[PDB]
Amino acid sequence: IMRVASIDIGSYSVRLTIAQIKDGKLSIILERGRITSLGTKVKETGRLQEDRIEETIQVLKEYKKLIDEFKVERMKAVATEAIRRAKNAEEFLERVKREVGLVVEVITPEQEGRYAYLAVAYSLKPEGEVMVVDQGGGSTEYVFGKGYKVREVISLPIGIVNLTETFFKQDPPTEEEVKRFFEFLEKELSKVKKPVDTIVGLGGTITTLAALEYNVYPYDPQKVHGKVLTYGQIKKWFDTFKEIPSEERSKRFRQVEDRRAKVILAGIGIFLKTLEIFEKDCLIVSDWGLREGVLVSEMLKEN
Ligand SMILES: [Cl-]
Repeated sequence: IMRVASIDIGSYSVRLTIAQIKDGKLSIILERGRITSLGTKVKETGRLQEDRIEETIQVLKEYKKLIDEFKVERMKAVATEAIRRAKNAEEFLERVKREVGLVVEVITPEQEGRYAYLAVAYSLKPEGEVMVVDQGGGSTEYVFGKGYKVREVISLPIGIVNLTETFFKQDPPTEEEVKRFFEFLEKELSKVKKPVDTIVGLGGTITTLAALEYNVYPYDPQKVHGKVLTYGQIKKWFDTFKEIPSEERSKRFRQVEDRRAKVILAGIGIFLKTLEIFEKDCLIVSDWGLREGVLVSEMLKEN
């Protein structure tokens, strides 16, 4: 009985995941999430804020204690490329190494994509030529592969927060805004088109869609992981949300968190346009992604 852990340092939250390797199988035994907003003012000041840094470090010390407590044999900590936008990123990483004892790697979208594909290969085993569509954190990675072998990763920086602020100046958006919205996705997605047999979608938007479609509430990974969503099902939710204000979306559908109520429409559009462009009628939904993939990679180095 061995254990592995991963720590994901994002612009919004710091997340810990510990899994156990029992009977030659990976299972999550502990999780923790903490909002520290490390990306605050990085845009206007170009620097990580001292208060955000201090809190993040304190949460990391906490997670390290949990990791040592559970006596984890292998651990890996990663941070989003976004931190690269701060001139004091390296000082922050260095502080984390000395004070917490964690060597954080700022991974590229390509690395992120690989870890996410890894989690899918292990937890779903998609058939034939696979394409993983991971939306979240300000971008959407399109990863191609066969079995555990990743072929290529193509990352597009089309964050839903960015797209919503860019195209939907109104709440809900006007038909023209929506129209301009899709025109952009078509232009960008058409350039990534390739032949694939199985599409797997990852991220908050897609797991929320599955929860909506299959009436899952509260959220339960077991009832969402592996669920199938057709273009029609996804289109139905897109049409339901585009007709009402974000506030109503979260009020009428408990699966939609208020914080996501507004930007989710843009997220749904990404998957919609993706299926259309790649000429596929459906996709499989995965609850596992980056954070779990790091676990799979660490587990593979262990056996
Ligand atoms: Cl995003």
